Amino acid sequence: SRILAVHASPRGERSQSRRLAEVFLAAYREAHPQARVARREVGRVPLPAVTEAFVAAAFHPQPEQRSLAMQADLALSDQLVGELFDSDLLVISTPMYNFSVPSGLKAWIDQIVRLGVTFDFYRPLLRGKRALIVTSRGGHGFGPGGENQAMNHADPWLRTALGFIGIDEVTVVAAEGEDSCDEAEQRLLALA
Amino acid sequence: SRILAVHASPRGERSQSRRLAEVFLAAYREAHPQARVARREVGRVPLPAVTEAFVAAAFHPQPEQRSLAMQADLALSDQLVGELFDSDLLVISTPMYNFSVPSGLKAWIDQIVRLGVTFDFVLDAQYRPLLRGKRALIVTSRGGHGFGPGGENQAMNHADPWLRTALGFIGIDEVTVVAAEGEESSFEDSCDEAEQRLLALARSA
Ligand SMILES: Cc1cc2nc3c(=O)[nH]c(=O)nc-3n(C[C@H](O)[C@H](O)[C@H](O)COP(=O)(O)O)c2cc1C
Ligand SMILES: Cc1cc2nc3c(=O)[nH]c(=O)nc-3n(C[C@H](O)[C@H](O)[C@H](O)COP(=O)(O)O)c2cc1C
Ligand SMILES: COC1=C(OC)C(=O)C(CC=C(C)C)=C(C)C1=O
Repeated sequence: SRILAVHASPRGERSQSRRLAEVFLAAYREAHPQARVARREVGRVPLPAVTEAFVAAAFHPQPEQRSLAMQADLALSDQLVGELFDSDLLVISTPMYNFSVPSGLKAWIDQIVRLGVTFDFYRPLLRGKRALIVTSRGGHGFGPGGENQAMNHADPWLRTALGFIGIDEVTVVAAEGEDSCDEAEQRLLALA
Repeated sequence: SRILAVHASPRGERSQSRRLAEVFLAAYREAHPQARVARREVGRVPLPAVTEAFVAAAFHPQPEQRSLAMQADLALSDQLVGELFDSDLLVISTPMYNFSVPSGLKAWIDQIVRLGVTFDFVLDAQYRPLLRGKRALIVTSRGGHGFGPGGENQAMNHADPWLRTALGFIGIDEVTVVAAEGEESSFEDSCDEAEQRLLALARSA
């Protein structure tokens, strides 16, 4: 199983979402020694936002006739999509930032949801892929049945976006109160 | 009554959310010649993302003791927050990108939600908003249909509903949403309706 790990926290050593994700990846590597891991940093690296140029090229009515300039505008997107195609398991580590994800992760999603590549018209085009979302939160009760579940626009939105392109087998492991981390940690070891 | 307009679409003349928002601002201008209008571009301008240095600065236990480097890391945030404090009405124009907002608008939000400035907390964490007496108008454009209340795809909409939650957290709980749908394809009717709604809001604000 080939893995694509997308880290969304701008923090490095201090990132809990990053740490917990690495705990899973390490535990998984031991259980599957032949596994490959590709890491795509979107937290500590400023992934470019969608531009009007991107929109013109991505939604170009006839893709084959794109100019070299248009292809250049889509070069990063193609690289990012390719990493996704080449993977079997998608691991996303992300904090909750203002009831959603950090802007860098939104930028990544906006690059890999591509007409005619990951979706068409609406139907998904990705198949046989699973996702694991490892998230960290300062507050409490954003999970299923929580007092503040309706305010959660982070992982539940990722489900929607990922589901739209065909990734419908998604698991979310969440730590709150920043004991919950230990539960998350142990949970992740079992999954690996 | 002072207005802050935040445009989130990367498109210019062809941005429908920008166009509709400008219809409101112009109509408002006609009814209030003395009113001040400030524009903050987050769509055609790449707003910096929250970094680790920003987190270290914004959550510093003794904010008075921040080094000049730390203050530099917060200089943009301080400017963005200030524009908001100076405003009575906030106008956000935004597309729906992949069931949420463009990353640039998310970045703007992440800059203006600030500990001890736009929100605070005490330990008993019990959060408190610090903005008062302000209102917001969200003008949005969508390619598909049914993302509004009662719509078939309502549960998929993580854009304007999410903006409501984030804005409410810092104290802006009076929020109006004007949406146009079917841009991908009727749309002329949706736009005309949104226009009439905005012209009415402008005349009465
Ligand atoms: C800019 C910013 C926004 C945040 N917004 C929320 C939030 O909306 N809800 C919440 O529960 N925690 C919020 N937090 C707290 C973080 O989610 C929490 O500290 C988390 O552990 C960070 O994960 P990390 O260690 O991987 O960086 C926020 C933190 C920052 C820096
Ligand atoms: C990257 C991208 C993602 C989009 N995602 C959605 C979507 O999830 N749902 C939808 O109804 N329309 C979606 N659209 C269509 C836009 O919402 C629509 O074209 C809108 O009018 C753009 O706003 P603007 O005219 O202000 O630029 C998307 C468009 C782009 C370019
Ligand atoms: C920095 O910004 C924010 C936090 O920082 C720690 C939070 O914990 C939270 C969590 C709030 C709840 C209701 C527990 C929010 C919402 C937030 O915006």
